[PDB]
Amino acid sequence: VALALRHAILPKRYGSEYKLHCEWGTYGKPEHFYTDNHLSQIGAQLGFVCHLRPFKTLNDQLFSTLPGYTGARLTLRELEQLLVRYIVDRYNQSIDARMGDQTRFERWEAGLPTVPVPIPERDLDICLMKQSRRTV
Amino acid sequence: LEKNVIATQLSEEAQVKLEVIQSLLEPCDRTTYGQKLREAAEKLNVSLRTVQRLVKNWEQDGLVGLTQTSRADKGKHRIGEFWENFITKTYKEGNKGSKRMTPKQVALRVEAKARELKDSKPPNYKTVLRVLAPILEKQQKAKSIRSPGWRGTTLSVKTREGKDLSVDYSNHVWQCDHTRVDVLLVDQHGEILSRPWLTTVIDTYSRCIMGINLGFDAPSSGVVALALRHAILPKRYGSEYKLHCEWGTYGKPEHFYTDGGKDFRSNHLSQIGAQLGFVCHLRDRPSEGGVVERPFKTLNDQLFSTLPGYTGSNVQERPEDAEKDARLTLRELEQLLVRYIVDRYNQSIDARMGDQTRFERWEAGLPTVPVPIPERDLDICLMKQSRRTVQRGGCLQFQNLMYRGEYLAGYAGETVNLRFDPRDITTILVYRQENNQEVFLTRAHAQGLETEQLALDEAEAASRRLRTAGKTISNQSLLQEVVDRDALKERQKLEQTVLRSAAVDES
DNA sequence: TGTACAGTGACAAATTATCTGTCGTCGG
DNA sequence: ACAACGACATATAATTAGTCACTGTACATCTACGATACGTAGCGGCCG
DNA sequence: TGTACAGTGACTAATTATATGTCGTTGT
Ligand SMILES: [Mg+2]
Repeated sequence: VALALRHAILPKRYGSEYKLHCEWGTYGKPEHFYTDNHLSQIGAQLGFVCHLRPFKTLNDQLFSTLPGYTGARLTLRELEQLLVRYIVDRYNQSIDARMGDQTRFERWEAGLPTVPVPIPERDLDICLMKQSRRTV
Repeated sequence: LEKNVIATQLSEEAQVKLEVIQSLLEPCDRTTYGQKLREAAEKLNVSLRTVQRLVKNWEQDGLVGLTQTSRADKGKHRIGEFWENFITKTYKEGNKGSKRMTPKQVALRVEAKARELKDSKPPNYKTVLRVLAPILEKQQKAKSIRSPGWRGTTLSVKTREGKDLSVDYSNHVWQCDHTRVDVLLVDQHGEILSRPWLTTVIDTYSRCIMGINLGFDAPSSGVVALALRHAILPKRYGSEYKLHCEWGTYGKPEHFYTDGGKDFRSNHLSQIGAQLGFVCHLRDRPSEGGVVERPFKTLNDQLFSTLPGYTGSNVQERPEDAEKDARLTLRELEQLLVRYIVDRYNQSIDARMGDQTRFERWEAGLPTVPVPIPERDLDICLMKQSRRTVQRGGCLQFQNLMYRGEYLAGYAGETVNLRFDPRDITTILVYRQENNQEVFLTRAHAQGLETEQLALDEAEAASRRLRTAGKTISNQSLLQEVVDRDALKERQKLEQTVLRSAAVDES
């Protein structure tokens, strides 16, 4: 969960290999974060409140169409590339009935009271995985 | 540079402060936020000003601002600088050279100076240990430092010349040095001899063991010449070795890399190297040549520590039964050690790689299959006498022995290059310089000894005895001073007899 | 980039004595 | 009138120096010395 | 019952940077 949060917060900066057309332009600290002491520390470290639906479309629009779909081979990295391409150029470019004019991304942008300032990368190190002992 | 800090093991008090801060993350209104502070002053038993300080420490540091920071004096000593420098330098001077002064002894030097200065509070011994503690840990750390290793197929061997040899393929750089084995051996009667010497020749590219010599004999340019021919030539072992794979390893190095022992930095190895066309190179430190040295720890660990008569890696680890529990002769130890090298060691995984055996990597790593050299052409191993001169009557005199040759009377007064075998000096190959090249001349023979064989150390021991006996110099006279000492024992002769019995089994 | 084998932390799987439910049996 | 920051004073555990009882490990014949090489000097025999 | 010194946990006293009140001052 902390790794998913780190990604969300930081700028994305994806490689040419994903062959994306659109930019994944979000970044930023929320006011609240809802989840399934560690996450509450992270909330207190970063300054937001921890509390304790794309899946239908990922199945229909991506995963049920892929090699090896569990009712051919596919590596984890390839699946990531497929998932990112789907997210950046299709799913976030879609318009819901409740938005009408604006896409999922555009309404996101459109609704901000202000452009947040990116959190320097180091302040998110608390999210990363850790090995506790190594010898130099 | 970047400067980040992260808190860990937060909870023990701090979880109470964390729950207070979680209750205070938003300035909701000037009316309500003050009430939230005055409520948090029930969970922490402290005033509004303590909670306002906690919120400021949190906003300026993040999670470490909840944790109590360590005092500014932590790691400083209250005794004053004079005593802190006196204690540090006293220790250091007292562990200079061979001196090994203990902290207790430093404390005695502290009480001695304090008495001279009329001080009343010379630091206590417990504080001397504390003041010297940091400079002891450093010493222990500086001994313990690990080094990584060559990783993948690329390897550059450093020489004493500061040049690095790029090791590109099998037989590009062989390496050699010697060591004692850690087992006491016995003669064929079951009496103690001595711990053999083991020599190994390794190829750097494959780390396969390309040849050995095992014996009671001393490191010598002779033992190196024998290790070289065993490495170079195609190898044959009988069924009494019970081998289940073949040591199919042979051919000639382009370079040979060694420690600075007098076996290697020698005219004899220079002449072998010039005739075989390989270049002699010097190891810059023991720690550069681990490809030679490390075969030796593996053998202690995989082979020799599991054999009777084992002596340990040093005198403080010597099994007290080693001198009573010896059982193997040199012929048994070779029959075990050769098997170990052919069936186990050359068949194990090359550790840098993880997916090849040492032999598989050698065989696949040849740039081409080399042609086996004729066993006669290994006469390049013969030692050279550079500048002896032919006497009138077609004669050469050499280590007291006098030699006669089939065309040699044609060249009285001339200078000749003599090639000889230290195992058999009865015969001399004579070469001469013509057109600034060596040309072969003749097989000179020790006159009256054509039916007889003398090794150089026998002619030498006979000459020493003959000099001190006051008798005359002649071919027989030297043979007479051999045949008594032969017929009539001394450990070196007893060792030589068991070593000979192994060489007989090689024929 | 010295080096490579044996001993040692870190993690996962199969087995068993031990802790929990549920019911039946006996005593107050 | 409410909230935040500094001046000044006051109480406090962290750090260091010191003391004390229990324990680990050396004292118990032992590495200067052996085995190679080169580099230089010498002894009498042979010749002029 | 080998034998006696240096290093080590366990506890205590002196010193100090630090946490807590209390009030004065300023911004909102
Ligand atoms: Mg050596």
